[PDB]
Amino acid sequence: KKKGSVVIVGRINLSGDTAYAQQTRGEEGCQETSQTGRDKNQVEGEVQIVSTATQTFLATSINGVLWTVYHGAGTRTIASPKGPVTQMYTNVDKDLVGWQAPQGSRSLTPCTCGSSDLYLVTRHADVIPVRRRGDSTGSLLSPRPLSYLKGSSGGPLLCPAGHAVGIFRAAVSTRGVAKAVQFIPVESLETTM
Ligand SMILES: CC[C@@H]1C[C@]1(NC(=O)[C@@H]1C[C@@H]2CN1C(=O)[C@H](C(C)(C)C)NC(=O)OCC(C)(C)CCCCc1cccc3c1CN(C3)C(=O)O2)C(=O)NS(=O)(=O)C1CC1
Ligand SMILES: [Zn+2]
Repeated sequence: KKKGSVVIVGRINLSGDTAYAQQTRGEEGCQETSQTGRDKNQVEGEVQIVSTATQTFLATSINGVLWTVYHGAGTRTIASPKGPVTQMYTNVDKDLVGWQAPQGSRSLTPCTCGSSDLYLVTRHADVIPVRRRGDSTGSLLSPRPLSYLKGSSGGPLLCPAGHAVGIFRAAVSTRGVAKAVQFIPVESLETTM
């Protein structure tokens, strides 16, 4: 047996004045696309909603690279119009993986603002205010149950300008309440690159 490819099943629309999620592919289609690695669907935007046979999470475009977490993706190839695409970046120590950004997608610019007022984008297209607390952490202004954040790993942390500050990695949870988030800083990405 072989593991399937990661498959783009949707995206987070941040184009207009309203953030909302869009599904671009259903479950049977996903199942098939994962097996073949052949995905002919048009890709749009910065924030992709992705899937394996077993898990669903997010993937983010930064500097022409579609980024996600190792815990979600493993070493899996990504489904594309011309077949499975091998990872160009793999880092288990950082819970980080990357593939060449798919044609049609748009990439976010790495932040150079040195600013601590951030915004987390969830799988549900919720825009969550986060205050930066260190190189890798940030507190939620309004804490949420873990449930609310689940499946958002691989999504972005944005600055007020819209620059990418980082990739959501793990939640800081106490007795099911998430008071903070842990992320992969964009500098780590730039370094990997
Ligand atoms: C539910 C929303 C969570 C965002 C999310 N991530 C996770 O679920 C990750 C996956 C796993 C656990 N975890 C946690 O968030 C846990 C938690 C809440 C489950 C209890 N937090 C924790 O241990 O904090 C503790 C903390 C000290 C802050 C960790 C810092 C170091 C973190 C770290 C550094 C380097 C490597 C690795 C890690 C952590 N890491 C590998 C790893 O494999 O973590 C997700 O949404 N996942 S998902 O559902 O989309 C999945 C399908 C893809
Ligand atoms: Zn910025």
